Amino acid sequence: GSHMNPPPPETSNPNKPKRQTNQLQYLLRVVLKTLWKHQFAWPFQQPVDAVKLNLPDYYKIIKTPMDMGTIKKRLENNYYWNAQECIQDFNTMFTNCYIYNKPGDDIVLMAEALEKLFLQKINELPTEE
Ligand SMILES: CC(=O)Nc1ccc(Br)cc1
Repeated sequence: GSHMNPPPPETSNPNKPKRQTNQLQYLLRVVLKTLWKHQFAWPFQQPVDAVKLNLPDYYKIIKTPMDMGTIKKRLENNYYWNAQECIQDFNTMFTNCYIYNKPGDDIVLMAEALEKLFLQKINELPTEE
């Protein structure tokens, strides 16, 4: 893509420690799966392309971008050590949306729908075994 967009967040790095946990499996099989197929998921399924969207200030405002395409790759390629790292990525994605956009904007109502589902599923994150 455009040189004016930053590289996406890291999804592969042999130096980073990684482990499978039952909680991370739940985050893939339940949480990501639930959110990915929601009617309002599509704006969140890949990094923001600030050039295509004509948002030249996006990556000036949002210095820790995150999206569900990145999270999906991190889960499927076993990038994480623990569930907290992945939950933080989802929280970062929502908070970026809420910081960049006006309350009540369509993109914010879409994010809020996904976050409500997220919260319900994370309240049920299984005990680590
Ligand atoms: C994820 C996100 O904020 N995307 C986005 C989409 C459209 C506009 Br307009 C602003 C931002």
